[PDB]
Amino acid sequence: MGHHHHHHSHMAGPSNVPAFLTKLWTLVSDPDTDALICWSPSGNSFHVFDQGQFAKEVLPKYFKHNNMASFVRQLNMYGFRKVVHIEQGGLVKPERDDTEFQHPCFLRGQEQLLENIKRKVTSVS
Repeated sequence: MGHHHHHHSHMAGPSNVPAFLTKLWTLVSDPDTDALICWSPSGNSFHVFDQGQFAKEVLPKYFKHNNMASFVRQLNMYGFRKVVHIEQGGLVKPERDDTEFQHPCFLRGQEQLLENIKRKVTSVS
């Protein structure tokens, strides 16, 4: 049953999700890495904790880099918005960043909407 056909221009159907979002969605869902990246109650977004530690172990584990700015940059091309729920300043609030990336085509039980989340056709779609 050939759903995978050659030359997918701007198509979506047989897992046209880029490798980044494929790792990412499962990363948020993963119980080991849940400590440093966990989904919001709705499942439409995800939070990232300890930017330095996450970038140190989690990023070279799922992705092929340790730099966090690279991870965030991909998401800006995917249309995700950064929302920080920790008011970072002279407060007694926890010693971590709350880094929530939100997207309407990113749901916790919708892998087929990750290939509706596109970066560009001039590279991997």
